[PDB]
Amino acid sequence: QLRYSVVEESEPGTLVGNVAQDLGLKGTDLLSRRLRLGSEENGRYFSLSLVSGALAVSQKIDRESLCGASTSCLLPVQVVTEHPLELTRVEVEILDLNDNSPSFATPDREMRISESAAPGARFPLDSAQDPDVGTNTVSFYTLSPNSHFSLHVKTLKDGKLFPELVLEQQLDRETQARHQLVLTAVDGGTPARSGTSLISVIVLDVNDNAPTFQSSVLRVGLPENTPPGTLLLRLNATDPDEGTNGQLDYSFGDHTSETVKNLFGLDPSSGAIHVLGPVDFEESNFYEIHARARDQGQPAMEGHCVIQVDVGDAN
Ligand SMILES: *[C@@H]1O[C@H](CO[C@@H]2O[C@@H](C)[C@@H](O)[C@@H](O)[C@@H]2O)[C@@H](O)[C@H](O)[C@H]1NC(C)=O
Ligand SMILES: *[C@H]1O[C@H](CO)[C@@H](O)[C@H](O)[C@@H]1O
Ligand SMILES: *[C@H]1O[C@H](CO)[C@@H](O)[C@H](O)[C@@H]1O
Ligand SMILES: [Ca+2]
Ligand SMILES: [Ca+2]
Ligand SMILES: [Ca+2]
Ligand SMILES: [Ca+2]
Ligand SMILES: [Ca+2]
Ligand SMILES: [Ca+2]
Repeated sequence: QLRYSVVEESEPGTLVGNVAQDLGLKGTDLLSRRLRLGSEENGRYFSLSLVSGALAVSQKIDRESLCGASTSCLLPVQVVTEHPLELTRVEVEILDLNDNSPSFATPDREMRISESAAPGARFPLDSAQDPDVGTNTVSFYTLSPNSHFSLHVKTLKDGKLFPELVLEQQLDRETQARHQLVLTAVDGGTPARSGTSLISVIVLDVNDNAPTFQSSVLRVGLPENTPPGTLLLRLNATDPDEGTNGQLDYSFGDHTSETVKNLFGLDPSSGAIHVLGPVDFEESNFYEIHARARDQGQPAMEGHCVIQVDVGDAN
């Protein structure tokens, strides 16, 4: 019947539509025919003047309150005019305004990702919300430039955007334990409104590193008269991993001969190797020990060292 429109959040007293003019009532006709609104509920947001005959906004209207996420917001009101008693249907469309900014559940987020995460891995992200309708809702996401992660936004059945991180490079806790990203949600308004979420990616430690000796090959020389308990040398292996993954225990190689095992002995903790038995040039001029540092992780890693022992002559 009658169709008018008014912009959301417009200040009260804002003209909506000249009902009297569109109905043919002039001056006295407004009082004589008693120009009214349907009920008390009708005049909650609107007001119809007996003087001007103009329908205007009574209370500040929020489209997010009335229609929520509906595409079209139609507010029906009845205009009653007597002599003859006739009712008129008036449909006032509340035009959406871009007054809402994209919002996140939390301003800062922490994400814990395993160091062994293979590239191509996808991690979902908390989407942003924007109660506006049409293009005035969330339009796109942007991820701050970084070296390991990428942004992938997928369109859903609801028409809602679903953002997710994509791993581009192998993470390494031993270089940087933390990454910081800025996820920005932007709507499609002019000017565009936006909201941010700060993501802190914590790289969880994985036993991906094996112990390493200070020297891959070591060569020492000891006199033939060296008594038992004499300090040959102390091993120095290091592990960059965290916790039990970074602690190690020294031991001989699996293929180590019993002669060496009886001659030398190593402390699995300090890595100090001491000579237990007697040494002579007659027996053997050269001994080659295979040192091994085993990781206290899971799975266990291990590093290998080679010690070269040269024995002096008798008499
Ligand atoms: C024990 O070794 C530490 C690490 O040295 C470094 O790591 C080893 C595995 C090799 O890659 C080597 O080239 C590096 O320099 C030393 O920082 C530390 O001083 C050493 N402790 C000693 C000598 O008492
Ligand atoms: C989100 O984006 C809008 C438009 O790009 C900016 O105006 C705002 O400051 C925030 O960075
Ligand atoms: C994105 O930027 C906003 C300011 O616009 C911060 O409040 C937020 O914590 C995030 O860093
Ligand atoms: Ca609003
Ligand atoms: Ca709105
Ligand atoms: Ca908006
Ligand atoms: Ca690593
Ligand atoms: Ca590691
Ligand atoms: Ca390790």
